[PDB]
Amino acid sequence: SGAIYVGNYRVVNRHLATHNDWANLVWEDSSRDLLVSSTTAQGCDTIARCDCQTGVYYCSSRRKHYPVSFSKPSLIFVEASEYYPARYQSHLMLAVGHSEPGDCGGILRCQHGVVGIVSTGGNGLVGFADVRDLLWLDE
Ligand SMILES: NC(=O)[C@H]1CCC(=O)N(Cc2ccccc2-c2cccnc2)C1
Ligand SMILES: [Zn+2]
Repeated sequence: SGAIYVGNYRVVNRHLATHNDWANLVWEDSSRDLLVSSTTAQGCDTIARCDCQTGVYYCSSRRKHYPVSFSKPSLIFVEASEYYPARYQSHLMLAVGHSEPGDCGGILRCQHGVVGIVSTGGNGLVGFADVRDLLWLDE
């Protein structure tokens, strides 16, 4: 689990969104595994606006942060799970590292801020849904 809080927005994995996230929906993209809902409290996370390919992510299944190199956001084939059939997920970044389904929502950060959240894994890889292109999150 996990979310990003910036201004009056809450960014979560679309497959983990609650009834309240859907009742206050701002934007959702199944191909990205992202959903953004509105909040009454002001969030103060900082989103990165950069093209970094190195950062640190939180891994709940190890209670640890790990430094990783990751690929730029791209269209990657993701095996079926109970939430989606097998499909291509867009704006996804991969790194070599540990990830389990319950790790989804863990933040990846670079020196400029939040880069994205854990969204895929298995086979010794960890996949992050990018948020750096969502410039409206800051306005
Ligand atoms: N964005 C998505 O389509 C996700 C929906 C929910 C979901 O469980 N996954 C698979 C997954 C996520 C995180 C860590 C590991 C795995 C996983 C484990 C075992 C073998 N393959 C994948 C994909
Ligand atoms: Zn950066």
